[PDB]
Amino acid sequence: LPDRGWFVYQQRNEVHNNSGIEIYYQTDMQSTSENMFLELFAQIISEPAFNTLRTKEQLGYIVFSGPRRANGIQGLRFIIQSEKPPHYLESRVEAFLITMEKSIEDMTEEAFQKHIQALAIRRLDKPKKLSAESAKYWGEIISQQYNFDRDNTEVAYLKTLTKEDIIKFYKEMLAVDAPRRHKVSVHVLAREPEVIQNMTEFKRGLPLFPLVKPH
Amino acid sequence: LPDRGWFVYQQRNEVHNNSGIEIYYQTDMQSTSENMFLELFAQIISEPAFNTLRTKEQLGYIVFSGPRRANGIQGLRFIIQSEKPPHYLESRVEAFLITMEKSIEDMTEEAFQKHIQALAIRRLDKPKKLSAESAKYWGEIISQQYNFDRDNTEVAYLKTLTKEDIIKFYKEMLAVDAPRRHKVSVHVLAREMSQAPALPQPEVIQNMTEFKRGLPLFPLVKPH
Repeated sequence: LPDRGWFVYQQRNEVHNNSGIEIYYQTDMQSTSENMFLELFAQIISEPAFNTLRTKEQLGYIVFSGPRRANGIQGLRFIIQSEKPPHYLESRVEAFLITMEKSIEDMTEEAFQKHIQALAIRRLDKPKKLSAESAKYWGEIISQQYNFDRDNTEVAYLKTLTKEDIIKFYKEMLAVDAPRRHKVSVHVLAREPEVIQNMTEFKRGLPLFPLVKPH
Repeated sequence: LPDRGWFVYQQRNEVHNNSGIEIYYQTDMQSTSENMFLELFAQIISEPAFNTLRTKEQLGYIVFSGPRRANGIQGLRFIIQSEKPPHYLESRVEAFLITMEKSIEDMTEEAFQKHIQALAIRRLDKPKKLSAESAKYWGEIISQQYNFDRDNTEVAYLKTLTKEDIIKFYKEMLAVDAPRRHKVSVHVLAREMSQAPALPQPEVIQNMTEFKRGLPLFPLVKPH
């Protein structure tokens, strides 16, 4: 993406009166920094989104957020179906972003520490079946990476993160004025920036990511 | 490319005792500025290379430079095949580069104006064969460009050009101190194969796929 653009288009439903939308972020390759960045940011925006948006704000039942690991590239995705105007919903997306903006400054030591312990046991948990760990390993094999001890490596990295790091994560990468903005939304309208008319013209002028040196 | 990197590798010719080399520059896409940049820079390096390298240094007979219009991306290439050590040969290539570097500041206004008029009449010509203009047009069609009046457009740009324009084109993109350096050389070995700075170390290219494994790809052109 051209590092700053926010592109979008629309799709009209036939059967359901509910509207869908999904917002996507090209972050970076799976480096050890970016894994921590995205996982910890996703989990720290996971539970207050559940507390506010779905529970407190009662927007709708189909509300999803989270990671996207594909082509050796990390990603961040949000899946919300409700019956709304899509730009109305965007406004409440940006409202949750401002909610996180205040939640930056509202982090105590305890929220930080319990959160990274949460993330830790979230990542570090022994298997209970060969098919589980085999599916994880096969999930490496499809990315051809083989970094078998990425878990302890990234967790050892996890302690090197700070609160102030996530301010450094927010400003250039995450804010609305962001120079590193890789933001794209997709409208899936109900049954009844620039637009994205031609996916050929989409593919007509964009660069391609490098790939990962496999470990 | 990674915007500052220079890689090279070698290939050994079994039969011939001569060595080859080719040096390549990814400038940009074909914007209207870059066409005239590369044409003017190509024109200014023809005659001093003709004067010193083949004639005076007597390197060889194969000494070529020039454009690369490919994948909707313009490019600059240098084709020299002579029987020399290739890094020695690199040293005299860079010597010619420094020679041109001084020859930038040695341009008068008159040389500038007569030189761009020469390039203008070199570029501007009505065709002399129906097949000639058809090959050019077909060369657009295979590139899907269709910019039928790029000639008068480029001439209108050509009249808007300074010396300092090509200085600023030189310093960041073409000079040795360049954050926009897209330089790559290729060695073709032989059968049994006045100031030079410290060049950076390149790396050999054992697997060109694994070479391209971490290199990004260009966009394509919005067609005119």
